[PDB]
Amino acid sequence: MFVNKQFNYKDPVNGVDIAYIKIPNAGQMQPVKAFKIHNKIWVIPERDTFTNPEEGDLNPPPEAVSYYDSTYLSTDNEKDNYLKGVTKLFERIYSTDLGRMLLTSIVRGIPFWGGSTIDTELKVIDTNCINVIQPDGSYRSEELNLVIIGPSADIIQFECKSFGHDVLNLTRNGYGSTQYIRFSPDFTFGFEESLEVDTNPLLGAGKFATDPAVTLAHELIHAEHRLYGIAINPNRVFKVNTNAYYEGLEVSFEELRTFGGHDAKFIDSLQENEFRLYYYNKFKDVASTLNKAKSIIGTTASLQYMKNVFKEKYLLSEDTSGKFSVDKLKFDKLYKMLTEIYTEDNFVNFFKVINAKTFLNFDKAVFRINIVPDENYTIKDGFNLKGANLSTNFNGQNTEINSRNFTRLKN
Ligand SMILES: [Zn+2]
Repeated sequence: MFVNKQFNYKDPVNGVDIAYIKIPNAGQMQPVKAFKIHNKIWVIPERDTFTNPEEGDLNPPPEAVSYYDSTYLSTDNEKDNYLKGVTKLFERIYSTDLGRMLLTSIVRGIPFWGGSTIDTELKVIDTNCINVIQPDGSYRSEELNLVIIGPSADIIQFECKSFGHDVLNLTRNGYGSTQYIRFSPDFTFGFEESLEVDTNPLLGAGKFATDPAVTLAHELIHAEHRLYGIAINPNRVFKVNTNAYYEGLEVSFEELRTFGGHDAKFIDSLQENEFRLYYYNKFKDVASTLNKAKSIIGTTASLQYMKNVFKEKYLLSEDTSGKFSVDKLKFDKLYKMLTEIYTEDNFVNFFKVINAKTFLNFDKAVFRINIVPDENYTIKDGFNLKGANLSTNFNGQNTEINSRNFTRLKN
């Protein structure tokens, strides 16, 4: 039971799990009503005009596969439906053995306390917190790992972003940072079934719809990489040979890794090893820092407690002297888990749903949906409901047969 509380958008703020909050480096934004659905995880049912200054408007630009609608997610009823949809997709993910593991890793992935210039001092990094406004008007600083928020101007432009430090590369130095996922459970993408020799022939018809749970899981996978600070520099790309009418189509390693399956292998053995050794060295640096720590600032939590928190996050070894170190095989297990086990491909297999076979199989259309009603979608079966006739040949994802659950919007 990932979310052990029924949340309704209109419930009164209580300063604990329902509250008006303020995001870091947000200039001066007005507070926004947010909900804490699980330890370290909040949801803001608002269009994202806070994380980025240059994107503080929901106005359509000169366009370029995108979708715009400045009125989307503007009403309380919409925010309530949004909140319910996100919550439901989390339960769907959490209900699988793979999803339970990923979310556990995410919750244990507290961004590192590496904000001090004094090496014998442990200190938090402010951008890894939110200010929770209380009933009396005061604000409480609270640390969090994950925030799910609505999309910015481009409604279907989902992504995992974070604030970053002046000098440190939090998502790539092993530290990690609070992750903000722009996402919407109100839309999903359509993809065409690649007719292959050995693929089920009884497949309903034309377009199939992506299970929004796979989409969220995909983003949660990026978030896990970023929380453990082992994300691959977005600069590292593979030049995919698409056409002969193209002397080039870049796809980043971070993406190929996240999608997993056959595409992940485009990251050769030399590069894999390179990344693994690099982060292993980075975890060792975290160990040293913890060892040289004698005091903790922003006091409340004890020093040994915070050290334990990170000993647990990085699966560090501790001897009788109380000194931490990185165990090669524990590191390998953790690293493998975060990069090879948690993948969109493995989720598609656990969920047993149809999905694009590779990024190469680019989606075609954008559909409007509503997974909240059980008559439409359930935690256990997605769109492919049991008693229904939709539980056969993925009829539930067939946007022709299950025409009532999908409303074409673009392309
Ligand atoms: Zn991605």
